[PDB]
Amino acid sequence: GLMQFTLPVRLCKEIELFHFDIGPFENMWPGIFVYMVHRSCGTSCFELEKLCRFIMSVKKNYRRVPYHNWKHAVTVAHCMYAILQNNHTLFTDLERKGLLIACLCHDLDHRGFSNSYLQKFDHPLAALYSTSTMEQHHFSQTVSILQLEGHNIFSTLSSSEYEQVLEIIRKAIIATDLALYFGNRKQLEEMYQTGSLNLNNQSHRDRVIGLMMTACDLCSVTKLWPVTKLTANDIYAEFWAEGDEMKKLGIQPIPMMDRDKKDEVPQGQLGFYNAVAIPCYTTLTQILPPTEPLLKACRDNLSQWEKVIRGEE
Ligand SMILES: CNC(=O)c1c(NC(=O)c2nc(C3CC3)cnc2Nc2cncnc2)cnn1C
Ligand SMILES: [Mg+2]
Ligand SMILES: [Zn+2]
Repeated sequence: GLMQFTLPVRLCKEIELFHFDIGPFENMWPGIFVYMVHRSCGTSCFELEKLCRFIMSVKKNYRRVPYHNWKHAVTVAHCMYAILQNNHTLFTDLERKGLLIACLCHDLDHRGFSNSYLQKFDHPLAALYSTSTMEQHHFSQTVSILQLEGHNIFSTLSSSEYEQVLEIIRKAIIATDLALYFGNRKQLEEMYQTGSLNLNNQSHRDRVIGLMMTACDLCSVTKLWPVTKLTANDIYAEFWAEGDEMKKLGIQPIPMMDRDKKDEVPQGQLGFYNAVAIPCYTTLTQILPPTEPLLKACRDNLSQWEKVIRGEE
């Protein structure tokens, strides 16, 4: 009960900032996650024994892939932590509990391949889940781990609070399917501009939580340039492997995944910042003004890619 997690001074201060990098020491990430749960939720939200067992089972079910790995899970949870801490009063106790767990669990058992590749491969998961294939798998894995003996971190919730939190986590994880982001943000854009956005409307909160999940999921584009640039290598290592696997199915991959077109990466990043990231953090900043630092950091990284193209690096 009286057992706080404490971090070294530098981490204690920087963990509160959106651009925090969780570092190369894997063994500190569980403690960093528990620290965030304690400050974001309370020291009572979860039985520490059960939370610790949950965290270590989640870690075990992330794979050793260059990007969609345990570090990504904790990184995406930290962004959600920073959003929740900068928007104290806007979110329920249930939402703060569910969303940190949703972020930790959102890419469970990722293999480093897109929904498109699963469908073209004719992977069994693509027969079981026609849309948001990996994301329905991720929620399935989350429920599976929650049901391991000693792993139900929600057992102290009432029956209806339990159903509500699993529904928050399900929508949160499904929302990380980028195919759904485009229409979700368009709808949120319309609602904010015509002034119909209403956070007491459950269907509207769902949409806002969805955008928060896209924003946390993409948060590697909101780090200091050296972090963003090195993470970009990790995600391209997965894209190129998928492109290799497309060529093995006798399909020319999209240029994003073709390692023969590495020269086109800088312009491909511009498209991605302009088509996805900048729009995502702009709408998020309009709805949740204290998330502006994510938009500023994202614009800084776009500018750095423009500099790469102009040969200045
Ligand atoms: C829809 N367009 C695209 O997905 C797209 C690209 N996607 C990315 O670069 C990228 N995608 C994602 C999730 C959607 C999988 C996450 N992070 C990404 N980039 C990144 C950069 N630096 C650090 N961390 C991450 C590139 N070119 N294209 C046409
Ligand atoms: Mg995912
Ligand atoms: Zn992710």
